[PDB]
Amino acid sequence: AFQLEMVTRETVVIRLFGELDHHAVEQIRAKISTAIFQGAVTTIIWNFERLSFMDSSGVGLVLGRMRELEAVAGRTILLNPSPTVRKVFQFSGLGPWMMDATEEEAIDRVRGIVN
Repeated sequence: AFQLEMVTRETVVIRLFGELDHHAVEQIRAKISTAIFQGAVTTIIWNFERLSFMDSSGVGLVLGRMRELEAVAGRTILLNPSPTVRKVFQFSGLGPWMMDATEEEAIDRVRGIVN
């Protein structure tokens, strides 16, 4: 399961629970790609706290959104991966986007503390 929540007009949090199946991957892709192209989403905070398993389809979902964000000066954070999920990201080359923090901290820090 997943939760999509616009915190600001430009920042969305995507909360994942359990495992993603193809229906969920396609709904996320559809909704979030539209939000980037015909909206103003420029930051995605993926909260993996409750995701128990991630496979190549999940990785591809994340990276396809990274390509969309590249056209709008966007940013991605992979928040709170579990040990197993963290391993999949590291093996896949996505380790550099990982963060262990609260959702509030991640949003405050995404492009550096605002001041």
